[PDB]
Amino acid sequence: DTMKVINDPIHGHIELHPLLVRIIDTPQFQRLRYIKQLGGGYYVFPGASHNRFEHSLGVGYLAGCLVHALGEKQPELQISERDVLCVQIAGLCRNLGHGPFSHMFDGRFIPLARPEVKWTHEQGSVMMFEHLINSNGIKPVMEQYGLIPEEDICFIKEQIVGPLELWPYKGRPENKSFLYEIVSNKRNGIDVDKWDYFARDCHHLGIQNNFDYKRFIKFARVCEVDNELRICARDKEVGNLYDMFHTRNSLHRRAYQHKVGNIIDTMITDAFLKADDYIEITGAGGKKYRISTAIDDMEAYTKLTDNIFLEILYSTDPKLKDAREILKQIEYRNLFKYVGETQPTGQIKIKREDYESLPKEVASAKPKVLLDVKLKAEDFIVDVINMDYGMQEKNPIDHVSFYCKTAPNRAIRITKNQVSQLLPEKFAEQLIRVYCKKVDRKSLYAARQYFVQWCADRNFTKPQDGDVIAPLITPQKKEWN
Amino acid sequence: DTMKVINDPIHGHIELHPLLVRIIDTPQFQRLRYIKQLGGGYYVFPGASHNRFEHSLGVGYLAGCLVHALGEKQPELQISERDVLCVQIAGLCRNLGHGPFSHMFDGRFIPLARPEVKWTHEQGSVMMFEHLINSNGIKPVMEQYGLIPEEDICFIKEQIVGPLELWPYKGRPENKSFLYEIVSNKRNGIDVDKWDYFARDCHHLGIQNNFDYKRFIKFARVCEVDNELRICARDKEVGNLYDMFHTRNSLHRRAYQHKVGNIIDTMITDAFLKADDYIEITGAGGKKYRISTAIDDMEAYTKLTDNIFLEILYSTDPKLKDAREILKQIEYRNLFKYVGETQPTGQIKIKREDYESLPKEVASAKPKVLLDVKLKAEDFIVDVINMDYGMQEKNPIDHVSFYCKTAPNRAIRITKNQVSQLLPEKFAEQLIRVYCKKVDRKSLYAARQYFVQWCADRNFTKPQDGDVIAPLITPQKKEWN
Amino acid sequence: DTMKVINDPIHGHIELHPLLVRIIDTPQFQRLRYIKQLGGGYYVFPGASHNRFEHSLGVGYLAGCLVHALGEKQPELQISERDVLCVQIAGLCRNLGHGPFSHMFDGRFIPLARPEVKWTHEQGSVMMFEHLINSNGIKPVMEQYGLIPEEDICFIKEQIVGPLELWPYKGRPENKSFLYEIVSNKRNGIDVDKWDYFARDCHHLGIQNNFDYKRFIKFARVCEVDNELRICARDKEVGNLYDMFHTRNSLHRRAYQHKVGNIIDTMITDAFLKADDYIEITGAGGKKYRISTAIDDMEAYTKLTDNIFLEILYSTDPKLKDAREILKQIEYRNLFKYVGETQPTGQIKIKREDYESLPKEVASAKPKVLLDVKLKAEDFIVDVINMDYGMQEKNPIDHVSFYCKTAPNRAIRITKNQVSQLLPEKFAEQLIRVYCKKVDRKSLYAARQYFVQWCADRNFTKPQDG
Amino acid sequence: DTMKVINDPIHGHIELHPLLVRIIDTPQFQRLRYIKQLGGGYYVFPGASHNRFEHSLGVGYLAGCLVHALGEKQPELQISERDVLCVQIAGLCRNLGHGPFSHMFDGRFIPLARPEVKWTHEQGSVMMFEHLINSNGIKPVMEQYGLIPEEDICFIKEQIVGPLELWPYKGRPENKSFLYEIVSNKRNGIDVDKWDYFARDCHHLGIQNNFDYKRFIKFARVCEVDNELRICARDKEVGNLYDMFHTRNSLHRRAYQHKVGNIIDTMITDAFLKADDYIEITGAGGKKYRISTAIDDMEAYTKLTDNIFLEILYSTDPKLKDAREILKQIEYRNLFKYVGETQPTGQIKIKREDYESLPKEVASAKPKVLLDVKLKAEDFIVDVINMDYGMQEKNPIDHVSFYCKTAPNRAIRITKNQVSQLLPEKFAEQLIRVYCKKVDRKSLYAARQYFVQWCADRNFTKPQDGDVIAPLITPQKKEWN
Ligand SMILES: Cc1nc(N)c2ncn([C@@H]3O[C@H](COP(=O)(O)OP(=O)(O)OP(=O)(O)O)[C@@H](O)[C@@H]3F)c2n1
Ligand SMILES: Cc1nc(N)c2ncn([C@@H]3O[C@H](COP(=O)(O)OP(=O)(O)OP(=O)(O)O)[C@@H](O)[C@@H]3F)c2n1
Ligand SMILES: Cc1nc(N)c2ncn([C@@H]3O[C@H](COP(=O)(O)OP(=O)(O)OP(=O)(O)O)[C@@H](O)[C@@H]3F)c2n1
Ligand SMILES: Cc1nc(N)c2ncn([C@@H]3O[C@H](COP(=O)(O)OP(=O)(O)OP(=O)(O)O)[C@@H](O)[C@@H]3F)c2n1
Ligand code: NA
Ligand code: NA
Ligand code: NA
Ligand code: NA
Ligand code: NA
Ligand code: NA
Ligand code: NA
Ligand code: NA
Ligand code: NA
Ligand code: NA
Ligand code: NA
Repeated sequence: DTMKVINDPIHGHIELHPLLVRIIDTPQFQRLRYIKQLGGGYYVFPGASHNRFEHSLGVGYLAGCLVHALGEKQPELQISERDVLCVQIAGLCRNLGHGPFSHMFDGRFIPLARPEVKWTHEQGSVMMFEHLINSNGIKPVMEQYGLIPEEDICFIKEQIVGPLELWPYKGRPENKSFLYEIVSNKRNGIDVDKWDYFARDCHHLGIQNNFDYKRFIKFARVCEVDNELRICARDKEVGNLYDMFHTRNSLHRRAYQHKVGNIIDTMITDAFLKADDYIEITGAGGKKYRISTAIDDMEAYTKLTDNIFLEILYSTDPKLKDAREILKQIEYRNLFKYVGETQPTGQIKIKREDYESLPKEVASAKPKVLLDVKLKAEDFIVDVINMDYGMQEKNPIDHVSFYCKTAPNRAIRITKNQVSQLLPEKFAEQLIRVYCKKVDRKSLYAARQYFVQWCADRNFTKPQDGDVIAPLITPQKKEWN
Repeated sequence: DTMKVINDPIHGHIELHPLLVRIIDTPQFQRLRYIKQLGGGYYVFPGASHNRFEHSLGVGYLAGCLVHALGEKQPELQISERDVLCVQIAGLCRNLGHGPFSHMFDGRFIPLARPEVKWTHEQGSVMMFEHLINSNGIKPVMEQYGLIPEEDICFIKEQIVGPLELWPYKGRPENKSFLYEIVSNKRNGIDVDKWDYFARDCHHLGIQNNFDYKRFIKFARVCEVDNELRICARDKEVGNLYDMFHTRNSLHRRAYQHKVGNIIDTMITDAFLKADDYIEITGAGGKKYRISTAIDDMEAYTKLTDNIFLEILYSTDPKLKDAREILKQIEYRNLFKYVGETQPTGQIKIKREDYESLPKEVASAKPKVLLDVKLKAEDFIVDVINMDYGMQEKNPIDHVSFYCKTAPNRAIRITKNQVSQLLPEKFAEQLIRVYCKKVDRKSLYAARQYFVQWCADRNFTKPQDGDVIAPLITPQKKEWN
Repeated sequence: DTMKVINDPIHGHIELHPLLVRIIDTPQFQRLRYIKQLGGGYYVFPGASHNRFEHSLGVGYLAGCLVHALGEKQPELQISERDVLCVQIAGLCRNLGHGPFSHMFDGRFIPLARPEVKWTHEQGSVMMFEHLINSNGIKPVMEQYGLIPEEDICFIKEQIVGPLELWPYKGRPENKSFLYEIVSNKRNGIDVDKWDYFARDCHHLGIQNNFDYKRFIKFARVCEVDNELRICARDKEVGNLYDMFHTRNSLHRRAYQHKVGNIIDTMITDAFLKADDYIEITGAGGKKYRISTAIDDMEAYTKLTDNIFLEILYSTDPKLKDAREILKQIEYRNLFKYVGETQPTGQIKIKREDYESLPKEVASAKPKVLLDVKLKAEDFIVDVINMDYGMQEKNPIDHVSFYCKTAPNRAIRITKNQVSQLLPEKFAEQLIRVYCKKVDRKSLYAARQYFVQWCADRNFTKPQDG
Repeated sequence: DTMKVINDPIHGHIELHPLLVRIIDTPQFQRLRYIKQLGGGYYVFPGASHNRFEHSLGVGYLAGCLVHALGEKQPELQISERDVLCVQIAGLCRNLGHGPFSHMFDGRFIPLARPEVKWTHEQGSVMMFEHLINSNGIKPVMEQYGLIPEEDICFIKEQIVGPLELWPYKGRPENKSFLYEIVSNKRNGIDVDKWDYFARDCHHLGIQNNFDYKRFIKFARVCEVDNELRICARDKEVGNLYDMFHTRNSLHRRAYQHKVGNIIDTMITDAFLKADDYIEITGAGGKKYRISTAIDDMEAYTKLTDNIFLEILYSTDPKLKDAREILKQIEYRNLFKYVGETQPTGQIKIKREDYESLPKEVASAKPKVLLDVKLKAEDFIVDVINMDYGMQEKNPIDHVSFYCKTAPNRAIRITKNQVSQLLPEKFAEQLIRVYCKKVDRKSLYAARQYFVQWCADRNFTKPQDGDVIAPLITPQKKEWN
């Protein structure tokens, strides 16, 4: 058990402490080799073959970089080797809870399969970390390297999911508050997890990363702000932070919310739903779970990866025929067809509980156009996407503190108007995409007229292509011209 | 004279037609090897050693890529080899008019040295091109390769500077209107010149380029818009175009308007002004010109490059002592000191004719603080920066036309609200930076009080570090807290 | 059916003709999404998650770039749109025959599972291409776009596997000879397939690519050489070609033959062998095949991918326990243990047909040392690695033709001595690595003594680390 | 001062200690902004605009990286902050002695202008460092930061040039021997200076770097070898070190010895020689120096940069006409024409004293061919290039020591045959290029016949194009087949 050096295409030669190596070399961690970072995105961007495993190594790496840099510049913070290891472990382990095709699983499949349960990848990561520790005898190894497992396990979990229940954390005291801002920053979202995915996703997607995390690290300091020690940025770096969030939004627009990538995730989800009654996953004590219930038993969940897609695709069981056929149609590129995109106007914000009513609404629209085919609710898919700066309607830069060159330990606030008038006025929006499951030319024509009529009825924005797809519907709305 | 291959670190292996090689291998073109692309920026970003020469090769290259792509996808446009060569030549030659330290010359020095003249690098490029053609016997070579010099020289100049002044161009007819949108796009600023400098400046600065010009080319088409053939983008590329302009603005913020780079350009300009009566540049017929009059004689201007800085720095003439001393202080990094930055609020805009009144205004401010030193007008520099999307207050994307996949010959418009609510609400602003020529601690303290008081008096934005630099001044303004 | 644009991180925005899209959007092609390019290498280089699919797109792309460039510079070659499409198709389809974990399958598993059969990924690619065409109704689509399936299918297969057996090809005549040097260059190995994998593997591994393929394309021309039209390089580029091969050898040394990646491929192969009676793959007419017999039915082979590893790993059947346990030990990083390395001396080379006798040989060695444990044949792995410039002992640059700037239609040869005295004197060598499946300290000690004795018996080089 | 951050395109965000900033901000250091790293190479590779300044920053950076890494892993070496600063200063300052166009100056111009003197850039760097320190009051600043100038200046100079006259060094004792292997490694050439130029030259040239220096650092240790502490590599790195030298040789072949770049350096050298009697450079006490004598006065040398090229090019003095005309012909790309390349056969180098006899020999060749025009010795340029692995005929890897991970304190040797049979058999060779100053087609034809005949007469290798350029001459030589 000495340190290992690993060559990563993003970060280069990265050192892994032997405790980290012990954690990595387990079935619970290695599982992440079989879960694509971007899920259905690979079916649009063929470079995006990268998995959650290598992203996890990068996050643990960068978590160590930031905590080491803070400690080197400010010995007065009393950051210990124990603290550094705990932060690196949380960075390494904060992706353990992801399921097949990453956000497809927690974002689309579980909400539909198990609408009563409240599952997040964060909670999954806590449960899987616990399973990893207990199944692999990691506690005596933590101890060997100076950790105190009771307190430090708690600290690691809290970094992943937040307070496990006035300073709300139990794993560390307030004087180490800043340590909770490294791995998953619940105050403003500025964390090393974003820095790794920006660089790594860009490298694989073939889109170029404009955020410089190493610069950020160089300019980062810990300061007291309203009685608490926070990571603060240099004042003049504020434009770079606005640009960090702009980068995140552009990656979502270009890649993660690609309209075809989304429909592929939707089809895969549909296949998994049709397969869920028939695939069995053996868990603890030989008990049997489903795709949708493996989340209840970490032994079963350990065996739940992107393999499920191929188990379905390669199946011969007649009960899996309908699931298998959806996947086959993905392979033939016989996809549900994209009809268009619109946005709500104003403060209007469509809620998750209304999502199911939307396809009916589209099908109930009455376009004043000559139509052969008539479409029903079940022929439409309506995908609602929330785009924001990570704090719903809030500006995350209002939740950052800065320091000046003349007083580096003295935290200040910077308002948006002190920065630029070219910045966003709003920090959250919704995109609404409509697709049609009938793919012939007459059905697509019809779907376009229902869609643009529905936009007009709901006072949503004019589709970008609306004059071309629905020339007889767009003139009715004077707000559109 | 066959086709020559050149290896460029941005574009790779580029082919140059023999006519282009003939144009490049002249003193008028080769001059651009001695003019830094980013001028004083090298003194802040040590990677930014690149010159106007290699940028020009890249612009010529990309101009050819775009015109070739358009011709290949749309044979009906009747783009000829002659058209391709003329576009490549304009792309190659549109930087011929730059002077020492590029934007320092036309942006700072000429306005101060020759306030009566209206000089632009574009006009310079036309004059230098004409000089290059006539001095090197290029016309019979244009002819050899199928160009018609009268029409084609006119066409090339018009691409560079616009109409030489109802269709206002003489070099080509309206059926080739789109050709004028390649090299210098006066309609919306989307041109190949930006594409080269984004990539090349980023390469040298150590900042990563987020705009994909090759994608843009792939999706570009020519469509009829209001009776004219224009280059149009695919509808779904609109976000990428908003991002192109965001990229340009971020490069200005991080690099081109760096507060120290600007003060260095200011000092160099001051040295050139103090040198201008004494440096001689020999032009046509042995006539002598000054730095400020070389623009009147292309033979003298051919010899006016960044060398002027070293001629001053290395001089022994006592008449050049004052100019030389400024440059010496740059080498010792004894720079004028940055006092702070502010912005006017709203649509309020300081104009070029007011620039000279500003240091007097700062010096006339009456901070209610005990001050040891008192400062005069001549102790202050006030640098006003216009940041915009290239069309003053206008949104350039309102001046782009798009096409849809279902009707690729049908041009449409797309409004900002049809795209995203996270986009800029304004497309222009001004930054005001103040510096002090006296660099001792008491003078800098005093300068900061005058500055912040002036900001408060004029209702400009609170300096980002205002509470730290001027804690007794910031409390007066309740909007600042 | 218009052109599609696809964004690749290596090549950028690549255009795909609609016929190519039709070929790509099949189960036979899409399968390649589930086969890692570098197999076991991912378990050493965590960036090496890339699959054969994206590599195939890149090869099709570069095949089109080269044939287009040649056509543009030399209209006299009469390269047609039909020729361009056929070259792009061969480039796209020359990886169809790869099996689970790529070289693990054809290099390690099939030789052990089916020692009587003579399988290559090239032959596999031809069989899978034919399966793809016939199962998906591609022929009437080729016709719609002006291809002639009889001649063109033949031409595509020949680009992949060589003559299907005087000009030995049937798909094109000798006046289009040069077209056969693009996708898989059997004359000297300079082909677009290498160019894509250098760039793509380097991108994923985190090692930087030395070779400039775009330069090569720019300087490539077709010239008559001994009555045949061949792709020739500019004379001045000869150093760059020696460097192309050096690049290939460095990628093998650093990555593809990494000693840990190799032992992982060896363990996976061992798990597949132990699983082979129990994993079932359904083929044509509902017939069932094994991992080792899926190659006998393309419908079954279509469903044979890296998934097999997870099917084994996630299995609960006691019949699969031994296979499953090997894969489990990979996850715990409990690997078969490296014992040592040696080389034959001179041009001496151990041949593929002797590979299976080698572990028995090591186990039969009689070291004159005090040895506690005794080991059997099945406890040893002996991995023979051929490092060469792609033509066994030959210098591939002796099989390249060049042209000079003063006579661009005149092909010449360039010898090694005309280039540099710093070049390799030899173009092939063999490395022999030995590992032990018993990993305790006494067994490893013993394995080392048998190994060094075997080296002495065979007159191999003295192992390092005495 | 505090710590300054500089953004470098190769290394990213680099920290400079304030003592380093004081050294950099001097006329003697800033001078390196005006000296191209690759000289005439820019006239072939337009990306190669980079100067000695930014390379020096990178070398100082990497010198600090390596010495820091060694100290962190091996506290027993007693590397002090003082040692780290001294190593960084030597790294920073080891390019101070370069002259106009870098290797053109010490490699071509000084040998011809001052054949009696033995000038090297290393000696120049020592003299310039001394001048920098004394002219800028650096000693009291060294002292402020804990350095001891007497010992430490000596140490810095010794790192640059080697022993200034049994352990031969005075700046540090034998127990810090390894510190002399960082900046300029005279034992085997493995130093940080190569690592910076590999990366930086590749970035600018547009050729990709295949050497990973960060990996090397990770695997580097100090071990005792034959009673001395040396930097040693892990055993596994041996292949990578052979490849590092292969990389260096390939960069020389592709770029630094480009046949056209070399002829351009030759023409510039010729221009400088013709200018040398007439250009004046003012040195200490107003004394005047020439281009060839500025090396004798550091105050004059401080003002001797690439500017000399433009001073000549822009001159009007009739005495400079002949120099100026050569430079003008470079601008028109009227270059001496490349005739061909050959190599000597067998073992003994052609020596420098025979170089002058070579053009005569070529002109005296008697090709048995009909030739109308006849050429003289002075129409030929013969450029002899020594290509090697940095230790003449020796294999530098025979001078590296390695360690195995289970015995990291035991240094061993690894022989070529223990690595691969595919490695070079020889480590040094000569390339001979011939050019003709007469550029018409009949003269070039003739030059080619003389050249190939001369190759045959001297038993040199067959030119690659020999059968095409000289079809009547190549049949005579049975060794050519
Ligand atoms: C850039 C580069 N170049 C190499 N020559 C090279 N050799 C191995 N790697 C990569 O380094 C990482 C460490 O592999 P490495 O081979 O250095 O270490 P090992 O653990 O196999 O050997 P040992 O030190 O235990 O004896 C791995 O991600 C990958 F192999 C390399 N990466
Ligand atoms: C990446 C790379 N690799 C090379 N081996 C290499 N050799 C030359 N270059 C670069 O190519 C460009 C063309 O140089 P090249 O040497 O091909 O042109 P030349 O004019 O010297 O030869 P010729 O055709 O007239 O006989 C130039 O920018 C630079 F030399 C290279 N770039
Ligand atoms: C660098 C870059 N930037 C983007 N904004 C961007 N958007 C899509 N891509 C990528 O281009 C490729 C084409 O995607 P694209 O979105 O252009 O094609 P589509 O088939 O969805 O649209 P349509 O023309 O059929 O309406 C794909 O590999 C990936 F989606 C992008 N790549
Ligand atoms: C990648 C990147 N992004 C930036 N936003 C950015 N701003 C400055 N730089 C670059 O960092 C380096 C340091 O610039 P910086 O502006 O941090 O230093 P300063 O000396 O002007 O500020 P202060 O600390 O004295 O107030 C320099 O090489 C260049 F300006 C940037 N580089
Ligand atoms: Na920052
Ligand atoms: Na910014
Ligand atoms: Na224009
Ligand atoms: Na100059
Ligand atoms: Na056939
Ligand atoms: Na072939
Ligand atoms: Na079948
Ligand atoms: Na699977
Ligand atoms: Na290259
Ligand atoms: Na190394
Ligand atoms: Na190597």
